[PDB]
Amino acid sequence: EECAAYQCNMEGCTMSFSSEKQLMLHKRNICPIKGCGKNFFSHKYLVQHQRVHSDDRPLKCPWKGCKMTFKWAWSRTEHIRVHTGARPYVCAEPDCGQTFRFVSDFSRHKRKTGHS
Ligand SMILES: [Zn+2]
Ligand SMILES: [Zn+2]
Ligand SMILES: [Zn+2]
Ligand SMILES: [Zn+2]
Repeated sequence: EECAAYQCNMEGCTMSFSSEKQLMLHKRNICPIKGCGKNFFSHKYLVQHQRVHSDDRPLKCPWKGCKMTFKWAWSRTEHIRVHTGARPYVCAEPDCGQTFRFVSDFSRHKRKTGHS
């Protein structure tokens, strides 16, 4: 529990450990995952790396029949548009008329072409 766990006091960190030993190793920027052993120059590099080990996708698609899962809410929201058929981003150029499901596709289109 909280009482027994050892919390990290680095700014922005939300990690905790089963022992003071593993907290001390964590403060030396050693990966928390068994068998990895990678060390990092800063605490920011460590936290970013740990995410690569995780296959956790907590957010389930709400569309009945769909078994897809997502790490981030924005990714899930973008995905749901596949089911609804929504194309929110419409090109403003006069003879284009092109639509896009994701903003990154719309941004890529505006960069690739010279469109408003
Ligand atoms: Zn930490
Ligand atoms: Zn690692
Ligand atoms: Zn879905
Ligand atoms: Zn366009």
